Amino acid sequence: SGFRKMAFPSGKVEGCMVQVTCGTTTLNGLWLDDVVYCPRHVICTSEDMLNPNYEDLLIRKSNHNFLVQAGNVQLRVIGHSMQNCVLKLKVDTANPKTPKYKFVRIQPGQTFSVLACYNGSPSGVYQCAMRPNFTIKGSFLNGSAGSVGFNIDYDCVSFCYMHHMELPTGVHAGTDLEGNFYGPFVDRQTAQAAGTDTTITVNVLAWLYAAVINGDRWFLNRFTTTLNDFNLVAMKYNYEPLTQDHVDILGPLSAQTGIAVLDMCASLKELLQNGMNGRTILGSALLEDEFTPFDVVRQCSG
Amino acid sequence: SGFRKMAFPSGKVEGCMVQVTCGTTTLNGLWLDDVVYCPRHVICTSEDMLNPNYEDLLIRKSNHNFLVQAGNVQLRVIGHSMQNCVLKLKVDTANPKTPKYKFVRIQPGQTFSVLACYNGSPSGVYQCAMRPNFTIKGSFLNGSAGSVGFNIDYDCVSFCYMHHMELPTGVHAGTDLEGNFYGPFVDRQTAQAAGTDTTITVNVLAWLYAAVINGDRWFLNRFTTTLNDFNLVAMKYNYEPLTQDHVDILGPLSAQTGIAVLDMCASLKELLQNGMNGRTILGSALLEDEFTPFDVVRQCSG
Ligand SMILES: CC(C)(C)[C@H](NC(=O)NC1(CS(=O)(=O)C(C)(C)C)CCCCC1)C(=O)N1C[C@H]2[C@@H]([C@H]1C(=O)N[C@H](C#N)C[C@@H]1CCNC1=O)C2(C)C
Ligand SMILES: CC(C)(C)[C@H](NC(=O)NC1(CS(=O)(=O)C(C)(C)C)CCCCC1)C(=O)N1C[C@H]2[C@@H]([C@H]1C(=O)N[C@H](C#N)C[C@@H]1CCNC1=O)C2(C)C
Repeated sequence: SGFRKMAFPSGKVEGCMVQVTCGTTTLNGLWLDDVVYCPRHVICTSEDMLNPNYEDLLIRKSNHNFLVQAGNVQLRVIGHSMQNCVLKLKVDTANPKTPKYKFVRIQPGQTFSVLACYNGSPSGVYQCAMRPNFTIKGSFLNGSAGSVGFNIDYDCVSFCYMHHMELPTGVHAGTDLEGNFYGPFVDRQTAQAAGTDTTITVNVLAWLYAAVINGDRWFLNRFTTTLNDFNLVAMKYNYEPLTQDHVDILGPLSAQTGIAVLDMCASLKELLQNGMNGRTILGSALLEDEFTPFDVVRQCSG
Repeated sequence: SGFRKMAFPSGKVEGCMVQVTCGTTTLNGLWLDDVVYCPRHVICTSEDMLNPNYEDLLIRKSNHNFLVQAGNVQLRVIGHSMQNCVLKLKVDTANPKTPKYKFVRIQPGQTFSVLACYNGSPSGVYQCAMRPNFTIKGSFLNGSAGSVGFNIDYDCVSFCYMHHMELPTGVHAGTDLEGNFYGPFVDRQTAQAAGTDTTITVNVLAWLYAAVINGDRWFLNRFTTTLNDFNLVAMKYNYEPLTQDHVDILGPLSAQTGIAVLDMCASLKELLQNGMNGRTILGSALLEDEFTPFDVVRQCSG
């Protein structure tokens, strides 16, 4: 038993991380087969960052303007192109440590592990969720762009995120691996702000089930509600509406605990209206929304 | 910016994880050079677990009673011995992926990453602290024994923990890699309980500095206190006494923020006496004590 913010093991991804330098700008790249993927703003200088024309900036470079290192081994750039907001650097050597992989775009509410990197070297791993406003609450310093987010399905690494930049509120924004931003952001230093965030209701319910499984039952009650009555109070507290697909997804957790989904919604409803009043759930004094139903099953069953 | 519960990248350790079976009991082992280390209770059956004599149980086995697999490759056991509460299985092949490593015993308050494993296969990575009562609040299911805790210093993996068992309160107990238990626990199914836990004061102070660094300043004040006056109120709330060595260790964080350690103790003192009163710090509504001063420097500076 127990419950932790658990990341996927990062070994398969650590072998794909490289350093990319162009000019006086160094960041991280992802080396799969014979292509290195990195954020396109590596080709920027400081005078370009307010309003760059990446088309012009790219045509003024040649393959030898890009320094790519895998540890101490240097990689020879033999071609480059831009795909949306990423650069694709064709290199002369295929990464022998290339895992089976795919490129997926995730939806708000889903979670993934982030391998934070500096100068091509993995520094730490942590778990986060894609927020309803398409930002992530990450931990990133200067030079972290090109760090990637991933899930592991069986033996296949699904890459879903590449880090680009930090917003003024301290949250983070990035692209999928095809270079398309999550959210309404662009990689130029203009004033941009995220939309208002909301709480991911289905994730809070999953976490309450994890609590029950681990012996925390004080918030339960005998009542029940309906999807419409619950959704009515949820809007008041900036919680995401709950759909029947969500109820279905919570099925295995309902079964394992013998507590119906709509029973659990009744407990949540009362928690929102009266607070925790000095009690904790799974060691937290706030309702946690960054565990999916699948995260909970994976940790509380295997 | 941002602040996350960040684990070390696990690649170096994933390559050392193997499956060990003896009888109908399968758990994990750690394969370094030509030795596999695993919890000694792998040689137990269910009738032995209440009061095992591991000396007798071990003499009744031969090398062929131990099945050791590294993925699909089988490892040939050519010798075995017991070191305190671990088994050392000599095998015919040296692990080619053996990192530079050392075996260290950690002190209450220090943190480490845990690579949770089942059937020799890495499942997840998370960060935890060794509690003042020598337990850890982990996340472990059946079959997780032999999972290891580690830190990474430069290129060297320091192994500090091997998991053995779960206490009735849902917390976890294990050994260093020489087989010596942390805490007053023994690997037999007798009633044992942990001592009372306390809050790791130096870690709470480090985390308040992380908050200041990330823009959370509402709990600060102009007051100051002394080590003796602070330590007097800390005892009342089950906080660990603060020593001058702790003050020294917090030096770099004092310098970076321009807030003296004893200034920050004055803020903590007032937080303990009046609570947070509906406010959060770094996204938490409780005082967090599982980040060391070094964790904070590593994440908020590099
Ligand atoms: C360094 C800043 C945080 C100030 C910057 N952010 C903005 O310019 N934000 C915004 C404008 S604004 O703030 O309204 C104002 C105009 C400045 C008031 C623009 C982007 C959307 C949101 C608002 C930024 O991150 N930039 C600017 C250049 C790169 C990218 C960068 O350096 N990436 C890092 C690497 N490698 C990773 C970073 C570093 C810290 N932690 C991380 O995640 C870039 C090309 C975006
Ligand atoms: C399965 C139990 C949790 C009930 C068990 N715990 C105790 O027997 N606790 C204690 C007695 S007691 O509870 O007071 C009572 C007498 C039962 C009332 C004894 C140990 C100190 C504290 C109290 C246990 O863990 N055992 C028993 C056999 C192994 C070890 C084991 O199976 N290890 C797992 C593997 N692989 C990893 C586990 C599984 C879940 N998550 C994990 O971490 C073992 C040889 C210790």
